[PDB]
Amino acid sequence: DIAQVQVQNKLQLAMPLLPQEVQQQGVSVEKSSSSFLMVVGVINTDGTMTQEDISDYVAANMKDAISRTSGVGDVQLFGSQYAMRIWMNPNELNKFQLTPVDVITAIKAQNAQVAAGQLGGTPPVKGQQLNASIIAQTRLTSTEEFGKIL
Amino acid sequence: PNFFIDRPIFAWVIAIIIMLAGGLAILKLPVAQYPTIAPPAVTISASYPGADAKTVQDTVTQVIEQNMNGIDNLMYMSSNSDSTGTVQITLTFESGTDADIAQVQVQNKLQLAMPLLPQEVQQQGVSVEKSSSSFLMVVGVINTDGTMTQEDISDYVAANMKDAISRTSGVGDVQLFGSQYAMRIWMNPNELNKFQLTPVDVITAIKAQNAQVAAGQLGGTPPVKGQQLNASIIAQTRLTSTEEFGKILLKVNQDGSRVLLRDVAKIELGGENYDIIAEFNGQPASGLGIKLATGANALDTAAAIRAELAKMEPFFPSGLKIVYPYDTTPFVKISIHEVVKTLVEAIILVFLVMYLFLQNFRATLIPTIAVPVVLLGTFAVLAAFGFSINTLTMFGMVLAIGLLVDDAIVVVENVERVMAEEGLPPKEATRKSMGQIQGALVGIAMVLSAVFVPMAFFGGSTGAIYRQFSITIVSAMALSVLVALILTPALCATMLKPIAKGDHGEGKKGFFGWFNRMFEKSTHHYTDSVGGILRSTGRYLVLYLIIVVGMAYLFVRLPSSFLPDEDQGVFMTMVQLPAGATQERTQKVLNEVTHYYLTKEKNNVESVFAVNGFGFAGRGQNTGIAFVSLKDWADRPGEENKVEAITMRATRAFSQIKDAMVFAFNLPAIVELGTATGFDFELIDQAGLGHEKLTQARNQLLAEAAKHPDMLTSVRPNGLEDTPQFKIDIDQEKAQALGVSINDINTTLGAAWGGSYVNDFIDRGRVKKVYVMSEAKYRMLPDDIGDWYVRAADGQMVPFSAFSSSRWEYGSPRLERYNGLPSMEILGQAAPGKSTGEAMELMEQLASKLPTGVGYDWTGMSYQERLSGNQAPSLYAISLIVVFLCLAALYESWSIPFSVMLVVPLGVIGALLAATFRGLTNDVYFQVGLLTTIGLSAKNAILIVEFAKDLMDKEGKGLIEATLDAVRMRLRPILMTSLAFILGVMPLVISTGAGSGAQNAVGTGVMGGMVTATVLAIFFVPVFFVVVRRRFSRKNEDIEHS
Amino acid sequence: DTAAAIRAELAKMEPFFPSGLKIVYPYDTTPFVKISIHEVVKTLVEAIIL
Amino acid sequence: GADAKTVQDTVTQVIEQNMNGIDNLMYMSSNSDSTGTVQITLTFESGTDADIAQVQVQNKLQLAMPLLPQEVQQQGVSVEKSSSSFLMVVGVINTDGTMT
Amino acid sequence: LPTGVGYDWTGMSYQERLSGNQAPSLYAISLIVVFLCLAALYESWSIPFS
Ligand SMILES: CCCCCCCCCCCCO[C@@H]1O[C@H](CO)[C@@H](O[C@H]2O[C@H](CO)[C@@H](O)[C@H](O)[C@H]2O)[C@H](O)[C@H]1O
Repeated sequence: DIAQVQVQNKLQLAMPLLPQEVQQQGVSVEKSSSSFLMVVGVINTDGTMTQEDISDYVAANMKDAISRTSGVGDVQLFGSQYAMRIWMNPNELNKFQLTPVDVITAIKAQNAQVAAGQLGGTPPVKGQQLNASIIAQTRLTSTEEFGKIL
Repeated sequence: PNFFIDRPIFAWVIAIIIMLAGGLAILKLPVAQYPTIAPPAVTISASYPGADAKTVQDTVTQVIEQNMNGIDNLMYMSSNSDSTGTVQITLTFESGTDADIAQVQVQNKLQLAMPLLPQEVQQQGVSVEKSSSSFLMVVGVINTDGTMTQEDISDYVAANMKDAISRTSGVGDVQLFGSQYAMRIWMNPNELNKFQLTPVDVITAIKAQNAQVAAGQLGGTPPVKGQQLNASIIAQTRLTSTEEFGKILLKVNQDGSRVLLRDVAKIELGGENYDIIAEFNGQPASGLGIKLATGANALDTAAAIRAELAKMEPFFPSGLKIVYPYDTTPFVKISIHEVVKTLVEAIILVFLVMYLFLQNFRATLIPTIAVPVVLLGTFAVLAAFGFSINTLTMFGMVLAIGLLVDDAIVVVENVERVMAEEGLPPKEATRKSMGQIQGALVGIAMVLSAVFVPMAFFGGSTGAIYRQFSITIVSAMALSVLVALILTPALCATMLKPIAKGDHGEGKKGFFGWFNRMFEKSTHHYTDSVGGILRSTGRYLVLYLIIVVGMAYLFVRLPSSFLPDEDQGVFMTMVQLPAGATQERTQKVLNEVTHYYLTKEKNNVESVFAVNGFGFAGRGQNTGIAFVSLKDWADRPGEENKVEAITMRATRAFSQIKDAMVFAFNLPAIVELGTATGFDFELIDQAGLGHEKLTQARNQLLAEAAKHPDMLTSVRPNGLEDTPQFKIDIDQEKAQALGVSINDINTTLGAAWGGSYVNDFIDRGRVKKVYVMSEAKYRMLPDDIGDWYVRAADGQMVPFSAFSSSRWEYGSPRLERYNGLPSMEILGQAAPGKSTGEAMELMEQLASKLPTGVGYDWTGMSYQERLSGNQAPSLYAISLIVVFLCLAALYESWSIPFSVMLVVPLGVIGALLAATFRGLTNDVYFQVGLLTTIGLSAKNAILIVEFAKDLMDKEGKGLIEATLDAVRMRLRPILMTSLAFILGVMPLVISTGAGSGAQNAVGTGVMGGMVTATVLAIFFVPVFFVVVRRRFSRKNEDIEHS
Repeated sequence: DTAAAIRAELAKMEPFFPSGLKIVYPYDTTPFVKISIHEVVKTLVEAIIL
Repeated sequence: GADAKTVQDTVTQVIEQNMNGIDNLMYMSSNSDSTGTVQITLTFESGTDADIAQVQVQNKLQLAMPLLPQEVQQQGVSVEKSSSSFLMVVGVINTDGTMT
Repeated sequence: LPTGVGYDWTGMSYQERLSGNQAPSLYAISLIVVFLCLAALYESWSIPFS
């Protein structure tokens, strides 16, 4: 544990001089083994769901607890969690005279959470009688809302 | 053992050595109210100004809960996502985990999670802390002459006191209650619109004109050959005045007219945040929370703190007084004082019993020396094992007196008895007697710890609580026995006066003890009578079974606690208003409370500390809480002037005649613990569900626990209910159309209604924050949304009503999580005369009946309790098996032990009787009470049966004769012990004043137990030894032999 | 210990799996150590009988 | 580039404020630079656990964090186990075509 | 020096100050250890004083 601490307190002086891509994709520092103590499997017998559906159930319902189980160093995913996958057409893009870059900025823009504030906020004016939250732009939820992105 | 009887000085040296190590451990030992008891919890706290419950949950919370993997000995994880924009994630760890290593591991996993966070959060600071909730003291700061506002005060605390007190020795942690100064910039939407400017431009203005810039150096390295000058370049300097912030330029107009900040908005030194307002007896007040350093002496920390405060008093601003609303300290002062009172008095009573029974002063000086010595030693044994002088270990010792006391008496009496019996010189009488009780003392040491040790190995917070007692008491006992085989035998053999053969002092003297005949006759009455019973034992076996069935019934029909509640000079009452209320509406209630306590409790209440914005159920304008301090107990006489009755009448007062919920209450002595007959159930969203489904589950379960009043009571949700929240749907198209950048809409919306952290300025030498936010009057009512305009791309202003639609909805003000997943916390307690466990199992039954995607779980108080209770029967199996094996050793029978183990119920029936008539509760102190009582009665029967076995085997005397004799020769000391004891415990059983809950809890059970135990043992032990022995061997027989 | 505890967590989650989602155990270093040492205890008691 | 009197009451004293409840601290001394560096030294009771001490210090300091500057925040503040005496100084020179 | 200007020693002379401060306590304890020891082996209370 102290070794882990000593390594990571140099990792932390290295961090700001790293790419933002690496930095937000996440850096991990761990005391692990070298080989697998064990490999847990999940299958679907009745073929009802595809591989990715599954990889998603595993990553979205289990892997966070199994990685919090005391004494477990690293977990490795055979599969992957879900993502919003946006698969660009180079032609259909060139058609409308647009770049990937525009997609990037767009999605950053129409999809976010916003610090909004409060009616009857603190510090209010005398006798105010209502206190309630302002809910502004909210993160997206369906695939469609992503299709409808302007 | 003999060795010392021929060497009094060597023993004197061992005594001096134990006394000095104890003296040393006494001088430099930690004192705290309680030991570390609760599992270690580390909390990550973060704030996101203006955000809503779902914002902070889905932008910060879940990102942290996912990046918290692989941290060692994780027990459980819970979080709060406050719609007041704060998130708190508490990781409670396995008991005995390194507090410091756990915390470090957490803070460096969060530190890698940091970049995946929002920049507002990343710059507001994420914090990591060790979670006790036991501040040694809570010091208040106020102003009398109304001279300064609460924020003014808060700042004074931060800027003039907090640091010296954190230098005050013995003070480990200081925590601030209030809000530091900030640069508050309050925009006028109208004067903003006039000049065709947005908050956005304000933000950029302030970021740009206020900063420090990398400047450089003259004659820099590498200079040019022959260079002549070296000095620093000082550049653009951060602003300092409110004025200089006024002068910052926002736009130059067409006519050369200037737009200064001064123009569009008010600028003032003001609070960093205005949620929480604190009032100390109606006056403006702010304050500090002091935590006791790890290992520090509590009472000295407090003394130093008050000394530091007085050391600052000549330098205070006008009317700035320090007040002390919360101090655990005088209670520990009085508790410690009272336990010492007990120990010295117990010595006095043992001296007085020993005189009014042996009326020979130099005898009565022996146990007078012994105990003082043994205690001093146990303090050194503790210090050796890293413990402290605290409530648990001190009442551990008050209990131990009896095992120490008896042990000395047993010895000296046996010397006295031999000299007056056979006529030996002092010393040779000693070897007869020590030679007699030696194995008995070694046996008692092994059986007494055979019952006192296994209870130490209890796991959890319960287990730790026991470990304090078990260790204190066992060591006290082992040292008493070593002292009884080295020192007291040495002190007998040397200073004890020789008694003429066949003395017994019957009369001989006129003035001091015509008693001895009186006694003598009677101890014959008694032995005559015991023989009498030894004829017809059967009927006596019957009586015994009656005692046992009655005993078990007493045990079942007695209620368990964890600890007893205490008037602590202090209690508090809590305030909860209807959702959405105003800071000022809550405030009204709290002003009313403050006055109630300052009126209809004029005589009891010293101070009322009302806090608006923080209560128990949550943070918000909506909730307030009032910490109430009481006049010292010296001035509060009756039973009505005590917390029970006080909180009774406060709640009785605030229930009928109120529009909101106001309960008044007292805190448990262990300030973070199991509501005894209570529990903490977690309702868990497990499938890809939504908050609605979970809440429906929760109500559904509330209905089904509403269905079991015979099992369940007052089962309640521990969250905040969904409130009406205001939704602003932005149409992206309309706004892109008119030419307004979506950011501009969002962030001016932001800086308007939420506020924004902009920059930092250096105030009076201390770097502080700069907040840009609305003025009040333009952001209160929904319609005010309208005063706000967005400058479009081209150069035009746009109403929010051009691109925003609005409505009301429901949402949650508090979003809870358990172990990474959405949860809902449910509290509860058991039916009246039912068990906690039954209610918990019925809870699992009700919850198993809940809809799919909804599972269930246990946390906290019912974690520690549900896992650490399958242990008691196992540890008591160890205790009986081990004790029987010990006594089996001491004698030489597999069966003779049963005679002495059969004594246990004789003491128990005494306590269970002693309690039920006192209406007390089978708690820890009563349990430690039972073991202590069992400890003496086993001591006594082990001695009787010892002498019995000894007369039978090494003098060939007959069964009925040897038992009779044994019971005869130890009638006297049994009675001596029990007399002294019953007299020493008597005060604890009839006490009020400080802590008397604990005192009565120890005292009662034991006193009653002692009474029945001796006044039953001196008849039942003989029957045991006899009836047991009459299922043995052959011939011998009833014996007359060589 | 780590493994027995992990089996506990999965067991905790099992009722809430999607329809047809079974767990399978393709690889575990654990049962070999358990049965391997168990043979050695078998032997000590056997040898006492011998 | 900041000046000494700045770094002392913006970074230094802001850091010294959190070194309360640090176990076995003998004395604390510090320096505040116009070359923009600041260094605060905690010397402990003899036999206090070095690694454990580092743990506690960096865990009071990381709470002092919300009160420091972002240039400070981006070039890094480090917490380290410090001697004060060089065990040895290895020298390097070049004999022939003397590189610089 | 004027009011408000105090002093301290650190490092070499802190530690030196501690050697100082400790010598007397060291002599009381070490001397008392021998007195209590000789009083032990040579059972007399008197052999120590001599
Ligand atoms: C300090 C603690 C002591 C306080 C004690 C409080 C008083 C209560 C204790 C008394 C109990 C024993 O009481 C005792 O019972 C037996 C009867 O079985 C009597 O014995 C008598 O009755 C039976 C007949 O059935 C005969 O076999 C026997 O010859 C005869 O002596 C004793 O004479 C009597 O004294």
